[PDB]
Amino acid sequence: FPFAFMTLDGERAAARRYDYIVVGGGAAGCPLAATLSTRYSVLVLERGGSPYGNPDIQNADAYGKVLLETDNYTSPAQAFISEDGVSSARARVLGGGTAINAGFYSRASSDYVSNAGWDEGLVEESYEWVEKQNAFKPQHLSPWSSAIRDGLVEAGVLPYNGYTLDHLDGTKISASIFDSKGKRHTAADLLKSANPDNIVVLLNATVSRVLFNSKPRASGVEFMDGHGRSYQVFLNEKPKGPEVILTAGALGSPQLLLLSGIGPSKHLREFNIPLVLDLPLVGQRIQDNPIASVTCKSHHFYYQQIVGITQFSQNYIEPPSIFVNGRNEYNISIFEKLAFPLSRGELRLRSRDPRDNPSVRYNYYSHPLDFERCVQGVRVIAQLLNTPSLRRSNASCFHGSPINMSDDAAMAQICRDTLSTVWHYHGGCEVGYVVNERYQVNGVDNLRIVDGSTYRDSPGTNPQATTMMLGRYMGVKILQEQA
Ligand SMILES: Cc1cc2nc3c(=O)[nH]c(=O)nc-3n(C[C@H](O)[C@H](O)[C@H](O)COP(=O)(O)OP(=O)(O)OC[C@H]3O[C@@H](n4cnc5c(N)ncnc54)[C@H](O)[C@@H]3O)c2cc1C
Ligand SMILES: *[C@@H]1O[C@H](CO)[C@@H](O)[C@H](O)[C@H]1NC(C)=O
Ligand SMILES: *[C@@H]1O[C@H](CO)[C@@H](O)[C@H](O)[C@H]1NC(C)=O
Ligand SMILES: *[C@@H]1O[C@H](CO)[C@@H](O)[C@H](O)[C@H]1NC(C)=O
Ligand SMILES: *[C@@H]1O[C@H](CO)[C@@H](O)[C@H](O)[C@H]1NC(C)=O
Ligand code: NA
Ligand code: NA
Ligand code: NA
Repeated sequence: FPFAFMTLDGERAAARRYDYIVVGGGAAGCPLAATLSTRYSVLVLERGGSPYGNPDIQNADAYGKVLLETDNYTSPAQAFISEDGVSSARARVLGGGTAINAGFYSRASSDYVSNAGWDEGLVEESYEWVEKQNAFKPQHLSPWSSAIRDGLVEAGVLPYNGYTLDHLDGTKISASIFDSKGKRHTAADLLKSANPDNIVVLLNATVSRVLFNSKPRASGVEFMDGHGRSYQVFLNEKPKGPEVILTAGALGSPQLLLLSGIGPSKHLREFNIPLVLDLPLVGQRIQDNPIASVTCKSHHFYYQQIVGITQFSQNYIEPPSIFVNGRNEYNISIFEKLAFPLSRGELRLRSRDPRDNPSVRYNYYSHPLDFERCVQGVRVIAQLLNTPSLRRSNASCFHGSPINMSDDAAMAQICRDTLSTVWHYHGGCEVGYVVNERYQVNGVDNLRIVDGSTYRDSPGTNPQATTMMLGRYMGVKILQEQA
């Protein structure tokens, strides 16, 4: 453990009270807790272990290995499958998704920031604060990246924007949380500027419910340690005073609300959970962004550098590598991601065990506009593969496999046959539905939710930049509302 305030001692952690209890030490949770700790006492409860000293996390070229080695309760990735049949995974380790993701770093658009109603200046400062710790501008493009960039330009995904963090229509190079030595910088590194006298980071602590005082007012949380012991830990008894803040992710935060008795009464009744607040929209309107792709096998890992943002920001073209087998075997893909799907579904409990997955149903391509936009995206992949740049590329493994540029039926077939997540699932505690613009749960005091469960739309081409940013931003806003 590189930070002295990281601990496994749940008894000792729960014997103290805290100004803030942050549930989930992930992409939003780490910078949030670090920021709060500069002035106030903070406990972070993280269900998983430490990312440090784990080669499968530190090494960029191990990206995807963890996804093949999941277990029920302990592994740093936890597999799940949506009710639609689409396999996926979520992090279970300090650092959250940043410990297991493809590392790609790209900011939300100015339109997104405007729609979210965030303060522009603070958003910019908050991104900068994360970037100076965890974001890296590539020194050199791989041969694969060079070909994809050249090809996207030749395919008319314009303008060419060079390297930029910003979300602009056209083709660009962007940053990564992988450094020039191929080492991953997870959100847990954002704990570096925490005040070590004020923060406690308890690992292997699965939070099972928010507790309320005898509007309901949150008073603390209960968590289960790895040894089957559950402990309660409490808040330190127009500024709001102490608060519980959920940063347990798109799946974790709605699940925890439900387990806490905050949700649709009928569903809570089914699981014999005492009602605290009937909040029907908890776990509603959730969404995942589907990809369609072509894939080939390679012995080379090329980390993500390039993204094509198609006209109207409608589809995102990216060319990932992922570990498939132990030089190692990798799958290289070109995907199109549907940027702004209409299709939505719902999250529900499957059990009262706080370690289990909730059920999630995404209704992929239930709205036909989404399926047509998939075909629109695949049309671009087909043009990309036809470019002189892709055809000449010695790095590409696609020389075998053409897509007929003028056969929409065949592209619709690719949409169906390759339907997958790219792990951008979000919603379930949505701003304007479950929380307000200050991330406060509607109808409850001293309870906030600041993570991907709050998003209507996935920010940027890939969301981790905005999620880390938001944790830092809300940290600052909370500090600020104290004068
Ligand atoms: C395989 C994969 C690849 C990805 N690739 C990229 C990419 O290249 N670029 C990009 O921008 N985004 C990428 N993402 C997405 C990005 O990583 C996530 O959207 C982001 O991490 C979400 O942040 P969060 O804080 O909402 O949740 P998380 O980062 O998942 O953090 C939630 C944390 O809460 C913990 N937790 C959950 N429930 C509880 C509980 N009850 N008690 C205690 N702790 C709990 C979890 O263990 C976790 O650490 C990827 C995701 C995955 C899974
Ligand atoms: C995980 O689930 C499987 C079947 O559901 C079972 O074999 C296994 O013992 C479970 N528990 C643990 C702690 O691994
Ligand atoms: C949590 O602790 C239990 C008991 O020590 C252990 O078996 C388990 O692997 C731990 N889980 C994590 C995430 O480290
Ligand atoms: C790798 O790609 C092949 C071909 O599409 C696919 O069948 C396989 O599931 C992929 N493997 C992994 C682990 O992603
Ligand atoms: C995959 O696994 C082993 C090591 O785990 C690797 O050495 C070998 O190339 C692979 N075997 C096949 C053909 O799947
Ligand atoms: Na354009
Ligand atoms: Na759409
Ligand atoms: Na955006």
